[PDB]
Amino acid sequence: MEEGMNVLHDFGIQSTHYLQVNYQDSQDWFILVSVIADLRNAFYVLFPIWFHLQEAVGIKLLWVAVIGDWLNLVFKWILFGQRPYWWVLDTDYYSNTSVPLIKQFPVTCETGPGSPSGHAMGTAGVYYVMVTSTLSIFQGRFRCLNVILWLGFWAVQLNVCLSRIYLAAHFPHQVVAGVLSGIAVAETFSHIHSIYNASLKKYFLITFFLFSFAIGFYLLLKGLGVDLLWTLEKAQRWCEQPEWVHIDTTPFASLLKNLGTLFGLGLALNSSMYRESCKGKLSKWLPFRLSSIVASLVLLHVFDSLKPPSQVELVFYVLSFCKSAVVPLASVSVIPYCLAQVLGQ
Repeated sequence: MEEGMNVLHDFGIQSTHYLQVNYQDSQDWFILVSVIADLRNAFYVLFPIWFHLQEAVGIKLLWVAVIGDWLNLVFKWILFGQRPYWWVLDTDYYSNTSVPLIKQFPVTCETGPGSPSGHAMGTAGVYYVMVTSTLSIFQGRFRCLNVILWLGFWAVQLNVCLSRIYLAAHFPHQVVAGVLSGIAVAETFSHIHSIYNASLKKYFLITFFLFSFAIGFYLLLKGLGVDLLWTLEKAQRWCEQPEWVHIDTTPFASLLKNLGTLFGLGLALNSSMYRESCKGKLSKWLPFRLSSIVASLVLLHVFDSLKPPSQVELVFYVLSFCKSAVVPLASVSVIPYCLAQVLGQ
């Protein structure tokens, strides 16, 4: 079945070449789109705003994002996808025909497999959840409101797809599958209502099960002989400048971040500092929510500038877990309690 893969890869290369030639003055816009589409923004900006606006959209958003990350990371090891910047120079399709010209940017050279496309998936899921929740409100000129929101959602998705294709980092089918998978995950979590009134026991057990399954699957794959670092050899000789390749010594960097965010949300929701400020409080009015949002955003942006050391794997893992768990605590329990006490005078 190599012929189908070769045809898809050739179509991806042709699309990348066409975009890189006919659209020369769109580098900055595509770089901005690719850098905004990081999920750090989803966990640092979109969650504090929505949690203090509806108290239920934030939970669904965080759950969808974490599960999308988990699924992306798990399927990355087994899907065995390739990226356009090293396929064009390491193939045999163009053996009797001219090789198409592909240009690499400092954002192009990447070290991981590119099959699940963990940029369009998270954006698709998060923005689908946000749009569906927004249209859930204002239910009772609604037809005019539906189409504008859906056009905006699809415009964002198309821009993300074009940005990933332009930088020669993905093929169209990978990004399309990522978008569809994100939509499917969001719709699946649309039908679960037992994730709201859950104690700390459920959160701890779910986090433990996810961590154990990921570690066991990785060890099982490594034991059987399945290659897992097959891409480090390719993103070392086909990159035009060696300075553009940043080797990774922490393969479990993002799984622990996701588990930390989940456990931090679980701890923050089940606390005395929460049901005394955000719930059952006399001084609950819209300026209080706005002040909490502003303070949370500013303090989280300030706090983001702390980088744990990477010299020791255990220390790095523990500090990453702690720093990822701090955000929900500060955004839910600590800051609103302080504003309730200070502003309650």
